[PDB]
Amino acid sequence: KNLDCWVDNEEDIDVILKKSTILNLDINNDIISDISGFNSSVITYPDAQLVPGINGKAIHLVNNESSEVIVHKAMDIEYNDMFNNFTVSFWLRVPKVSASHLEQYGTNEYSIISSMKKHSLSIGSGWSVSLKGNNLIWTLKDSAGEVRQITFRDLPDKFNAYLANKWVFITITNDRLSSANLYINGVLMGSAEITGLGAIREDNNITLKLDRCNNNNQYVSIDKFRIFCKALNPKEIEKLYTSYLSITFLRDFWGNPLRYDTEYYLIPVASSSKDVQLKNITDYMYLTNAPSYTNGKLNIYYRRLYNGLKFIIKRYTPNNEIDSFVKSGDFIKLYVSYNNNEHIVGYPKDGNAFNNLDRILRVGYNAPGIPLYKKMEAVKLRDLKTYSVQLKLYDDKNASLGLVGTHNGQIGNDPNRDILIASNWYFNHLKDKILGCDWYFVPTDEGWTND
Ligand SMILES: CC(=O)N[C@H]1[C@H](O[C@@H]2[C@H](O[C@@]3(C(=O)O)C[C@H](O)[C@@H](NC(C)=O)[C@H]([C@H](O)[C@@H](CO)O[C@]4(C(=O)O)C[C@H](O)[C@@H](NC(C)=O)[C@H]([C@H](O)[C@H](O)CO)O4)O3)[C@@H](O)[C@H](O[C@H]3[C@H](O)[C@@H](O)[C@H](OCC[Si](C)(C)C)O[C@@H]3CO)O[C@@H]2CO)O[C@H](CO)[C@H](O)[C@@H]1O[C@@H]1O[C@H](CO)[C@H](O)[C@H](O[C@]2(C(=O)O)C[C@H](O)[C@@H](NC(C)=O)[C@H]([C@H](O)[C@H](O)CO)O2)[C@H]1O
Repeated sequence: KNLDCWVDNEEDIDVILKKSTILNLDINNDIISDISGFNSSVITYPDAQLVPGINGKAIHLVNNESSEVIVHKAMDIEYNDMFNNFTVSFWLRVPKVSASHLEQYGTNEYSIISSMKKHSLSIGSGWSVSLKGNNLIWTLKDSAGEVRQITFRDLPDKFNAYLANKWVFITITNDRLSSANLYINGVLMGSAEITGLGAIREDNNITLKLDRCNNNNQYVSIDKFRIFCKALNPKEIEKLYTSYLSITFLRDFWGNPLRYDTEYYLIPVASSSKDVQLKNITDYMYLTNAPSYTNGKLNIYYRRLYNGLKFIIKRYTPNNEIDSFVKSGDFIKLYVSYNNNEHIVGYPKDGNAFNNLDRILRVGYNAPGIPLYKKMEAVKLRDLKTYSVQLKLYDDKNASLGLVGTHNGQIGNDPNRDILIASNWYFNHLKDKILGCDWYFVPTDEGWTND
């Protein structure tokens, strides 16, 4: 018998998952508690705040001694990790670090989560999760003081990286016979042999807090903090990852829930370096290259954000008391905000259409008495793991005018352009890996500022 816990029946993955869970932090009605089944006190200090999460509110930590969350483990699950296998998982959101902060604070390692033995004059064995610039570190120290680490260096392209302001899922497995393995969003990101380490008792406390960080602006966000009593297999890591990916409220680009009456810049997943722009009022919209920021000495670059048109989302039919969140299947109206005026986005009756099937959207098209088709459904049709959205346009008899996307061509006498359209064409390509109808909604956020 080895180190993974209770073994009986070969059952569902979902069963194994629950039956090997030893701590599980959920947040409900603003209380942070453990729902694993065991009880473990969770003490929330005065300055540990709460923010929009992946499936409810999540824990937010700033850089002062008041911003902390501690779990005292129950006397049942208090040994476990001494010579045993274990797995740690959590969702994490770390803002994008400015080029000044990297110049200044890039070599500064500091803890965010840990459980390491509290001694009279020192600190002993256990584990820690920490960060250093744009690197994510996992650390193990045994009783003899021997150390093994996993250091993951994030991607230089910040529009696509894991440590640059979107929600990402972290999972870390430990097999005291082969290895420590780090995964991000279900994909093995690095590893380390831990054969030869001895005892790893752990402190009776698990501390969530910023420790030894020299930057008083740094902050992180953490959610569903969870511990298993075994080393999870790749299959199980995956079912755990998507179990959180409920479909009901849509998501903006950072992976927070989508909202009505708030400004968003659109970016097509298929060409993430173009922004959307406007020909003229009553006219159409087309794509253009976004300006970029690059800094080879710091090892960083990205397409810049916040240029283009600002879109706003309104309930097709007015609410009554209701939430501000947009669910999938929700029918909305889509406006463009330009020159202190809001113009509706839509398609008219016998308006221009590449090959009479791809209808070219117009912004604020007004006319005598000419039907302007604007009813849209905002849904998630594909690619669960990506914070993207699809828009379906209807006409006045509830027929499909199709999905919002783009098609290349050339109007009047402007130059060739990728122009915005609606067509039922996408409906036959839904299984492609990349597809021109997937869109990102991007709001201004304090965690991403352009250099
Ligand atoms: C314009 C177009 O290609 N597709 C629109 C579509 O068109 C047709 C038609 O093509 C059809 C078709 O899809 O409907 C039908 C046709 O019978 C077949 N041909 C054959 C024999 O298979 C083609 C075929 O499937 C294609 C794909 O188009 O074939 C090749 C090919 O020809 O061999 C494959 C080859 O690798 C390609 N090479 C390239 C360019 O890299 C070529 C190439 O794309 C074209 O050959 C050159 O443009 O395609 O599919 C038309 O061929 C046909 O054309 C008429 C012509 O218009 C007319 O003037 C002519 O008159 C006659 C001669 Si005369 C007057 C001198 C005597 O008659 C010909 C023949 O009839 O017209 C058809 C209907 O009018 O129609 C739909 C309708 O809704 C759309 O408009 C299609 O365009 C797509 O629109 C979308 C939304 O509007 C998107 O923008 C698509 O674009 C992306 C995307 O998914 O977003 C853009 C991405 O960057 C791109 N990434 C890549 C490269 O991977 C993707 C990618 O293409 C796909 O995602 C792969 O899945 O597309 C638009 O494509």
